[PDB]
Amino acid sequence: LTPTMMLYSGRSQDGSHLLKSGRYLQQELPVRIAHRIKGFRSLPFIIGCNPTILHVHELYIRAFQKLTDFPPIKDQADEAQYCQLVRQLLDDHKDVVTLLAEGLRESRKHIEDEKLVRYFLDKTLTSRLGIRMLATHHLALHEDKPDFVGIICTRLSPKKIIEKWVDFARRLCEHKYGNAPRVRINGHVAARFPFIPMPLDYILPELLKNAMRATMESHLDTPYNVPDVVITIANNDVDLIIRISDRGGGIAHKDLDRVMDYHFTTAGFGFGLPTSRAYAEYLGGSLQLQSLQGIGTDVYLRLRHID
Amino acid sequence: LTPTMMLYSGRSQDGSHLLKSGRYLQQELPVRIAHRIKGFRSLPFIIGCNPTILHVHELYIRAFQKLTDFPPIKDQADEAQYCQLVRQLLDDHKDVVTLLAEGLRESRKHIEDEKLVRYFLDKTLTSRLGIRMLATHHLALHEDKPDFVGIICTRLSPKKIIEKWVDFARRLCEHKYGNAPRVRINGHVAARFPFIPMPLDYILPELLKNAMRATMESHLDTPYNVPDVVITIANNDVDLIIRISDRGGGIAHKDLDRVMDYHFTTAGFGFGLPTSRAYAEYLGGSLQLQSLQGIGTDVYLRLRHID
Ligand SMILES: Nc1ncnc2c1ncn2[C@@H]1O[C@H](COP(=O)(O)OP(=O)(O)NP(=O)(O)O)[C@@H](O)[C@H]1O
Ligand SMILES: Nc1ncnc2c1ncn2[C@@H]1O[C@H](COP(=O)(O)OP(=O)(O)NP(=O)(O)O)[C@@H](O)[C@H]1O
Ligand SMILES: O=C(O)[C@@H](Cl)Cc1ccccc1
Ligand SMILES: O=C(O)[C@@H](Cl)Cc1ccccc1
Ligand SMILES: [K+]
Ligand SMILES: [K+]
Ligand SMILES: [Mg+2]
Ligand SMILES: [Mg+2]
Repeated sequence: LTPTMMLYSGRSQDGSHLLKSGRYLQQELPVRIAHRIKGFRSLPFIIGCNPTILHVHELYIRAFQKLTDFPPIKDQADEAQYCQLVRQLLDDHKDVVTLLAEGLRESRKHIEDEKLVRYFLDKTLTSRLGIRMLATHHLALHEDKPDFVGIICTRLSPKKIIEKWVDFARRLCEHKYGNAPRVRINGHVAARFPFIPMPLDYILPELLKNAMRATMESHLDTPYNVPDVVITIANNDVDLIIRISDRGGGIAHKDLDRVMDYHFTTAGFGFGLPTSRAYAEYLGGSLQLQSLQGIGTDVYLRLRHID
Repeated sequence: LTPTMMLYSGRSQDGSHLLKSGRYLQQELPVRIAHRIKGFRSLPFIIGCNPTILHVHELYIRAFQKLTDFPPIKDQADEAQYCQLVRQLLDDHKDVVTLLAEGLRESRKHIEDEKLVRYFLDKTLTSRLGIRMLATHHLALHEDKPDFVGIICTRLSPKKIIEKWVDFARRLCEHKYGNAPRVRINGHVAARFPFIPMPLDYILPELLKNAMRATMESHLDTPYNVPDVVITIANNDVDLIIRISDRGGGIAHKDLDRVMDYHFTTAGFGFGLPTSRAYAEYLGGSLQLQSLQGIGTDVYLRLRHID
């Protein structure tokens, strides 16, 4: 399970579990989308009038209409068509973070309660993650993948998923700078346990891109020889901790109280850190920074295990 | 300068700076000791009645009496005798932390506001540190040491002072376990800057003893081969950061919210962490912990530079 939301682990050769899951989504999705729409309705007028914000507001209204127009699921044929709707919505909404980032960029500067936008984005993006997790889990229940129950991996290796995003981040970095730091991984490198990959897929590349950028920009004279990024995995009975340590110079004292703000960037829209922290906390984890100004930064991602 | 307190850097071949410093102490010390006595008077009755607490309470009353009985300093002869008094008090009060630790151990368990004892100890021990710093600075103004203005070092090497306490902590550890982790020091190893050693002399051995203990107790099967403790020095224009990282297994989740409490220990009286944090914060710095349960702990000491 996740916040106020359960990921069904059920199984059935008759397929009765798919119907129960689908009926659950049918009950749950319209209510959560309605909460998002209320979020839009309460946005400060001048922000809500932004055409890009209006577009996203309308997307959610359409989603609500489609979800509520769909008849109650009674058989596999109904459930099958519901999945088509769910797939369409997942796709129609895939650029929502980007659209909100852009819609909010300028319009936020008007109102003076800066807490409002942070609150709306935390609430909106985490609810969205939860919705996409539930929806994707349902679809995945149809899949035949070993080591997976829906989107839940029954034996996830933290080292493997980290290496996947390391390779991705390294490619982006090389394309921009001509090279990328090597990454070393230490600690509980052989750990395997049940876990939902999706949050890691969102968070890890954000933290890795940050570490690599900082490392390259502080070693412009020696791009062919930069300090490794060092990742430590700690696996205990309560949580999984992933520490990502770089020698990229640290986060400056003058920037320290701003790096967690949406739209703050020293370079994207400056979303990597605030979104990653909102997601971690939404799931009962946390994201903490330790800056060693002049040396580097340690970032600690903590995510709870599955009970 | 330090909190509401200035360490005089003055100089004079006539020695007029010693008189000005001494008169400053004469003004300042009785007032601060009076505040400590008020602290004792406000302690919960049942704690204040403890014979060891009463003994310390009386020590401070005697100090106040001696300080206020001393006539106004007018010449070098007066100043010279005042230093004798200051030396006597520094010596008479050298075991105060220990006496308070013991006096408070049981008696604190009676009252239910646990915040009270923490507050009294933070306030009492930091004020005491400040007093001992001011007093020792004054005495040291008579000394002829190169690279020192009183207790202020004009070119302190963080690496050197760390190595001094490493050797000390390693000896204690070897005596208890038969071996000690090696310590590596990296980062700004060649840094030198004006700094007051005294807080580092209090804090560093406390953090090093913790790291070494944890390392030895988690490697009982291989005491002859344990993970190094790794210390990173970061020196910037705002602060000095010293990170002490061990592979001693971490601080358990169940203990995490208690390790900063006076008297909490899994083994002294459990004072190393709460005192070290109070001292750091008293000076405008901080002490932060990052636990990787199952792996180790990172401890970050931050102390502000001298303006
Ligand atoms: N490991 C790091 N070292 C140094 N600076 C960092 C580090 N991580 C983040 N920062 C700084 O923190 C700022 C904000 O980070 P972030 O929220 O991820 O947005 P961004 O990287 O600038 N753009 P985005 O692609 O949206 O994530 C960065 O722009 C940097 O100035
Ligand atoms: N680096 C560490 N790794 C694991 N546990 C630690 C570490 N540092 C502190 N602790 C734990 O934190 C507790 C409290 O620390 P502390 O305040 O320094 O008191 P103490 O070491 O037990 N006794 P004292 O000699 O008075 O300092 C310890 O007893 C340990 O259980
Ligand atoms: O904004 C999104 O990505 C989500 Cl909330 C769109 C969606 C709604 C309902 C079901 C699946 C996806
Ligand atoms: O408790 C202490 O160590 C200090 Cl406050 C005693 C003292 C008082 C005054 C001057 C010097 C030392
Ligand atoms: K940001
Ligand atoms: K303690
Ligand atoms: Mg980023
Ligand atoms: Mg200790």
